[PDB]
This record gives sequence, C-alpha cells and structure tokens, in this order.
Amino acid sequence: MSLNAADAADERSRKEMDRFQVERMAGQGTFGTVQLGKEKSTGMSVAIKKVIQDPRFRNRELQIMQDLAVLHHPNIVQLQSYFYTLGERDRRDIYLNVVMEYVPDTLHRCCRNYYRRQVAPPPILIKVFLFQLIRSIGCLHLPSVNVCHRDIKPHNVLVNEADGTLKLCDFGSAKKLSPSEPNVAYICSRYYRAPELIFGNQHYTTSVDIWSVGCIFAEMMLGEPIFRGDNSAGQLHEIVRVLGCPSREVLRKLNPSHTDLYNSKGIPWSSVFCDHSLKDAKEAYDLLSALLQYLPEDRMKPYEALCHPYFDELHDSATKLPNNKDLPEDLFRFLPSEIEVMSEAQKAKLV
Ligand SMILES: Cc1ncc(-c2ccnc(Nc3ccc(S(C)(=O)=O)cc3)n2)n1C(C)C
Ligand SMILES: C[As](C)(=O)[O-]
Repeated sequence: MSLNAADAADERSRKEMDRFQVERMAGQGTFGTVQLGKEKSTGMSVAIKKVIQDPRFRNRELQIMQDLAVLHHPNIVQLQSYFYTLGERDRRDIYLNVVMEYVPDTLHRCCRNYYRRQVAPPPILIKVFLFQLIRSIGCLHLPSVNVCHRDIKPHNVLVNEADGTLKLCDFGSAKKLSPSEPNVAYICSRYYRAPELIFGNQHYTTSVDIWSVGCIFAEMMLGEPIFRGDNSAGQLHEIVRVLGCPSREVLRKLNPSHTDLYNSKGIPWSSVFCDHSLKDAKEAYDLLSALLQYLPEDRMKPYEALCHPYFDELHDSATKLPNNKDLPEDLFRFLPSEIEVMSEAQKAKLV
C-alpha cells in the first residue's frame, strides 16, 4: 500500500513517493512496469511507471511529459509526479518513475476483445476514438508544442471504452524536430513506420505521426495491422501491395539518394476490410486514404481531418456510445493554443 521509502534514491524522491499508495500491478513489458496507485490527497487513480531507458537511444519521456503538462490536453496523459527508485533485483540500478492519471485499457486490448469474440468494434467507438487520437496529434504538432511522438501504436493509445475517452502516452521516443537537424530513421514499430522512415531519411516531419494514425484507423477496422512486413523492404512491399505502387517521381522524392519494386495496382479498401454494414464506408475510406499518402506533405493535417465529414455525427447530441452513454463532454472543448491556430472554417466547424 505505502511505497517503500527505502527504495527512494533520494530525499526529493522519498517525498514524491509519500504522495502515492500502490494498489496493484497494471502491466509490465519492454518499457518497464506500470502500477495502479492512488494519489492519497485526492483518491485519484494514477499510473506509476518505472521507465527502463535503452542507453543506445535518447529517452525524452520526462522532459516531453513536463512540456505537455502545461497544456492540460484532454487526449494526452498529464504528468503528476516524477521520482527515482533503486532497482528490485539489483539496488545499484536507479530508475526514473513518472506518475500520470490511470486509463483502464489500451486501444490494442479494447479492439482485440471485439475481434476475439468475432465482432468488429462498433463503428461509433472507432469514430470517437479516431477523432480523439487525431486531436492528440493535432496538439502535439502545434507550432507552440512541436512534438513528434514517433512511436504511435495501438499499444500506447489508452482508452476507456465505457465513456469513449482516449489519451496518448509513451513519449520516450518523442522529439521536437527541425528541418535543419537530423534524426534516427529507425524509430517506431515497423508496422506503423511511414515510407520516408522505411527509406532511412534522417530529416522528416511530424507527418510521420499522421501515417501511424492512419495505420491505426485501418487496424481498428481490420483486426490486425494492415502493413505487416518482416523487414524494411518487406514493409515497403506490404504498403505497395495494398496502396498500389506510387509514381517514380514520388519514389525518387522518398529515396534519399533520389535514384525498384513490383508495380501493384493496390487493393480497394472494401476488399481489405470486407465491411458491408459500415453505412459511411465511403467517408471512412476517403479519410483513411487522405491520412495514408506516400508523400508526407500530402497527408491530411489533424485539424483538417477533424472537420472531415466522417466525423459529422459526433456533432449530434442524439449520437450515443454503444452503452447508450453521451459522447465525451471534452470532444469539442479546444485549448486556446489550438483555437488561435485554426482557420476560420475549422473554428466554425469545431468550436
Ligand atoms: C507504456 C505506458 N506508459 C504509460 C502507460 C499508462 C498510462 C496510464 N494508464 C495506463 N494504464 C494501463 C496500463 C497497462 C495496461 S495493460 C499492460 O494491462 O495493457 C492497461 C492500462 N498505462 N503505459 C501503458 C500503455 C502500458
Ligand atoms: C538520436 As534522436 C533522433 O532521439 O535525437
């Protein structure tokens, strides 16, 4: 219940730890370990995450979480605390711990519960989740924030199915990018990696996140990842197999040397998803194609995508989640920093 003061690496950390009680383990994996706890002062459920930092790469979880904590964005986790603990199996190891609010599920697990029981997720849940995921990157990509997550995947998109809410987390791989400065192209889970990253480009933009989001939209409607390659070239083959071979000019723009594959005509979305009951499939598929453009600049930007006709029914107070609950109150609650950068047409539609 109490966190063990003896595991604090220092006084500051012992004092932060005393704010929280541990209820139980929530999940463990390659990233580290997430415990469900409570803030003792408010009762609030928290995720206490013990961060495992791969020394081959730059981990920016704490610094990016601190920059985002100023915004209070309804679709991004809010840092509550950070502190350092000694390792369980070897006390010479010290770990960063970040505390944020707890969200009960991942989008991966929520979708997998439907597919495993032979049901596709309800269309209105896919739609409300997508709206929120796009809003989360909208916020990250603002000029005032300039954060590229670079590892968006169903496993770090958090959801509460009961109230239709969604939050983005897991910012260890995130970075503010500049066209002047180079980056590591091998970031992101291979299945969600944009073509410019498959090509090993060291200069790339926040549009890599848009690709990842499109990939997730497809996976929510398919039940498995849409582009499943065994390697970088395998990944391009799978993309080209589904979307069709782009022109040589497009391939030359993406290939850094600017100077090689089957000429697939691509599969229509209708044959990929086989969902004849989806009443607005045409809109859904238009949106998907607008996110999954080969050239980064051609991809639909988040605030334009929020105004896409696929999302029209989210404006109707009569629209309900599958359990008959109202849509989340915060869907159309925008931050001043978001509103002040919108076009007049986007403000009219969304605010
Ligand atoms: C990587 C990461 N960084 C922060 C979180 C995070 C943040 C807030 N809430 C939760 N809740 C949660 C955790 C694990 C599971 S599980 C393993 O049973 O699927 C289900 C819900 N987690 N996480 C998550 C994505 C592990
Ligand atoms: C090595 As890097 C792209 O995380 O600054």
